[PDB]
Amino acid sequence: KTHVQLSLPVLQVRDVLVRGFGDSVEEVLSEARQHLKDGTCGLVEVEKGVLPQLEQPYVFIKRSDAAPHGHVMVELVAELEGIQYGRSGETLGVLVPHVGEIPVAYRKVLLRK
Ligand SMILES: [C]C1=C(Br)[C]=C([B]([O])=O)S1
Repeated sequence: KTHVQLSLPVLQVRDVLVRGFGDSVEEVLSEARQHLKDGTCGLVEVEKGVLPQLEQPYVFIKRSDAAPHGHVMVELVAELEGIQYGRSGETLGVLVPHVGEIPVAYRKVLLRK
C-alpha cells in the first residue's frame, strides 16, 4: 500500500521525553517513517513557542489533499535551519518519538508511505 491509516497520539510539548528523530534531514525522515510503521510515533500540534522546545531537524506531517474514513491525507516534510525538504499543504503538527507519554487526543491520518 502507498498509503496507511494511522491513529497518532497527540502529545503536549512539555511531556515529550525524546524531542527529535536525529541529526540530519535524511535521518529524521527515515526514523519518523520507522516509528510510524512501528506505532511509536507521536504528534505535537504547532503553536507559538512549540518548535523552539523541540530539536531540529523537524519532521512535519502536512495535508497532501483536501479525508478517507475520517483520516486526513498527509505526507512528511523535514525542516533544518529554515529550509524544508518537501513541499505540501498545511501543517497538522510535528512528529516525535512516542515512549509512553499520555496523549491529549488522537489524530487520524492517511499517510503517503
Ligand atoms: C511509513 C511506513 C509505514 Br506506516 C509502513 C511501512 B511499511 O511498508 O513497512 S513504511
